[PDB]
Amino acid sequence: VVAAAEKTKQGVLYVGSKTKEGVVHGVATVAEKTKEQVTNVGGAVVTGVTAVAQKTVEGAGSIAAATGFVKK
Amino acid sequence: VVAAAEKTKQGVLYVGSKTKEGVVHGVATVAEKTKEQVTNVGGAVVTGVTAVAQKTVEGAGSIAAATGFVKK
Amino acid sequence: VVAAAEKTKQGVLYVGSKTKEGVVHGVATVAEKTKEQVTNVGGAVVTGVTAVAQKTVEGAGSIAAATGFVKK
Amino acid sequence: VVAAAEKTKQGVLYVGSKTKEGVVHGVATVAEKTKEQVTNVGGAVVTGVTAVAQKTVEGAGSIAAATGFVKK
Amino acid sequence: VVAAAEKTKQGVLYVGSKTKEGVVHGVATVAEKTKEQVTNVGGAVVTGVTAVAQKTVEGAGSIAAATGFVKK
Amino acid sequence: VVAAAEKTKQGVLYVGSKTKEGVVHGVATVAEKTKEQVTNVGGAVVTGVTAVAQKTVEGAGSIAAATGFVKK
Amino acid sequence: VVAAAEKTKQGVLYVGSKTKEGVVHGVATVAEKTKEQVTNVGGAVVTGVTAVAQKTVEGAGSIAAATGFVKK
Amino acid sequence: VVAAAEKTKQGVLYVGSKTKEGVVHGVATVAEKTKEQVTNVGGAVVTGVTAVAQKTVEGAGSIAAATGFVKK
Amino acid sequence: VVAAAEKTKQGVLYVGSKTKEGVVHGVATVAEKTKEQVTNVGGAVVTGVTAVAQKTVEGAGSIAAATGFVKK
Amino acid sequence: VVAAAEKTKQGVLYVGSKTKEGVVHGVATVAEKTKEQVTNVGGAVVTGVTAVAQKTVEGAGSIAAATGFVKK
Amino acid sequence: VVAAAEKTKQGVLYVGSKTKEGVVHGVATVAEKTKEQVTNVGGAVVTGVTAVAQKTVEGAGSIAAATGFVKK
Amino acid sequence: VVAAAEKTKQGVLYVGSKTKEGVVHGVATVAEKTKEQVTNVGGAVVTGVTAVAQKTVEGAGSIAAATGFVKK
Repeated sequence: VVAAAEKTKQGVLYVGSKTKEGVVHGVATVAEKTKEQVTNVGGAVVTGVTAVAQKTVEGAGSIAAATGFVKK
Repeated sequence: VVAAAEKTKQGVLYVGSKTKEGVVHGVATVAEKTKEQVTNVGGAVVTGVTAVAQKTVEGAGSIAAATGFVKK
Repeated sequence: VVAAAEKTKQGVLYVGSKTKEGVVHGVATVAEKTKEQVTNVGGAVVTGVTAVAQKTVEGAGSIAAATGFVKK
Repeated sequence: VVAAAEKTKQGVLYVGSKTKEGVVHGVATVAEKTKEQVTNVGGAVVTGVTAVAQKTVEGAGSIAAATGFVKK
Repeated sequence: VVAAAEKTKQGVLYVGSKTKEGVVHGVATVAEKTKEQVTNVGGAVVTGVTAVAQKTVEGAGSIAAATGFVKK
Repeated sequence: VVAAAEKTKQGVLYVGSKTKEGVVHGVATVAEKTKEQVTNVGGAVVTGVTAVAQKTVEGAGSIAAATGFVKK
Repeated sequence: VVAAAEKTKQGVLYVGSKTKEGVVHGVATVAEKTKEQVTNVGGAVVTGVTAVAQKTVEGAGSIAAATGFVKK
Repeated sequence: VVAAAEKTKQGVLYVGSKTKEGVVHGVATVAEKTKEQVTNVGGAVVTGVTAVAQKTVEGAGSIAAATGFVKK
Repeated sequence: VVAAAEKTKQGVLYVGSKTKEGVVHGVATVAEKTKEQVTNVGGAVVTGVTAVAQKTVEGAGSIAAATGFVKK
Repeated sequence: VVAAAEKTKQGVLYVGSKTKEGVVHGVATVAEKTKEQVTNVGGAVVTGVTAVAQKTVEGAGSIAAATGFVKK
Repeated sequence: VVAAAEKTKQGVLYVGSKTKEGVVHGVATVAEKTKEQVTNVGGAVVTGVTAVAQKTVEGAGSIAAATGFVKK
Repeated sequence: VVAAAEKTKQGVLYVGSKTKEGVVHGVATVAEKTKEQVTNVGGAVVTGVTAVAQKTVEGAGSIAAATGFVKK
């Protein structure tokens, strides 16, 4: 999971949301009468009503992420 | 999972949303009377009503992600 | 999970949200009559109503994250 | 989980939220009649109504985070 | 969990929130009739109504965090 | 959990919140009829109604934090 | 408009209404750029969402009503 | 408008209403740029959300009402 | 407008209302740029959310009402 | 407007109201830029949220009311 | 406006109201830039949140009321 | 306006109100830039939050009221 970025040197953005009665669920794990319930999160979870990302990563960025799960 | 980016050197964007009674579900794991319920997330989960990404990655960016699952 | 960023040298952004009766859930782990319930979070969880990220990572940034789970 | 950033040298941002009756839940672990309930958080959890991040990481930043879980 | 940052040398930001009857919950661990209930937090938990971060990390910053959990 | 920062050398920010009847909960551990209830916090927990961080980390900063939990 | 009633001597009732977003208008007189706008009411106007009349006029009742309008 | 009533001598009632967002208007007289706007009421106007009349007029009752309007 | 009543001699009632966001208007006279605006009320106006009348007029009652309007 | 009543001789009532955000207007006379605005009330105006009348007029009652308006 | 009553000889009542944010207006006369604004009241105006009248007029009662208005 | 009453001879009542943020207005006369503003009251005006009248007029009562207005 190696990540790299490099940069060498030598506009109206509008988002509009009009809502009412808005219900949002992200990662949901609903269960009844179980034995093992594991919720492993290691990435990027974004929840909301107006999830807006504007003009991100102007220069160099690295989001190197690694997750794992071992069961024996 | 090797990732790299390099950059060397030598407009109105409009999103409009009008809603009412909006229900959004992302990753859902619904169950009854189980034994093992595992939800492993290691990537990128975006939930919402207006999920807007504008003019992202202007320069160099790396989203190198790796996930795994071992069951024995 | 190695991450790196490098940068060498030698616009109105509008988000508007109008809501009422807004219910948002992020990571949810609902259960009844279980034995083991583990919620491991090691990434990035963003919850809200207006989750806005504008003009992030102007220079160099690294979000190298690693998660794990061992069960024996 | 090694992370690094380097930088060498030689605009109105508006977010507006109008709400009423807003209920937000982040990480939730609801259960009844269990034996072991563990909630391990080691990343970044942001909850609210207006979760806004503007012009972050102007220079060099590192958010290297590592989490673990051992069960035997 | 090694993190580093380096920097060498040789705009109105508006957030407005209008609310009423706002209930926010961050990390929640609700249970009944259990045996072991552990809530380990070692990252960064931000809760509120207006969670705003503006122009953070102008220079060099490191948020290297590590968490663990051993059960035998 | 090693962290470091280095820096070598040789704008109106407005947040406004108007609320009424606002209830905020941070880390919550509610239980009934248990045996062991442990709440270990070793990171950074911010609770409030207007949690605002403006222009933080102008120079060099390190928030290296480590947490642990051993159960035998 | 003569009215009379006479009376000489010698059971579950259920109404249930389940609604949401209900708009009711009774007598409406909407106009623009007029000269004379008269609304004469002399009878019986009942407005609502659940207008229920149960087991009315057990004995003797008289609702003798008279209205008039003269224009010269 | 003569009215009379006479009486000589010698059960569960349930109304249930469940609503939300209910707007009720009775007698309305809306106008713009007029000269004479008269609203004469002389009868019986009942407005509400649950306008319920149960077991009215057990004995003798008289609601003799008269209205008038003269314009010259 | 003569009214009379005479009487000579010789049960659970349930109303239940569950509401939220309820707006009720009775007699309304809205105008702009007029000359004469008269609102004459001489009958019976009942406004509310739960306008309930139960078991009224057990004996003898008279609601003889008269209204008038002269314009010359 | 003559009224009379005569009487000669020789049960759980439940009203329940559950509300929130309730706005009630009775007789309203709203105007702009007028010359004569007269509001004559001579009957019976009942305003509220729970306008309840239970078991009224057990014996003899008279509500003889008269109103008038002369304009020359 | 003659009224009379005569009477010759020879039960749980429950009202319950649960509210919050309740605004009630009775007789309202709102105007701007007028010449004559007269509000004549001579009947019976009842305003409130819980306007309850229980078991009124057990014997003999007379509410004979007369109003007038002369304009020349 | 003659009124008379005569009477010759030869039960739990519960009202409960639970409120918060309650605003009540009775007779209101609001104006701007007028010449003559007269408010004549000669009947019966009852304002409050819990306006309760229980078991009134056990014997003989007379509420004979007369009002007038002369304008020349």
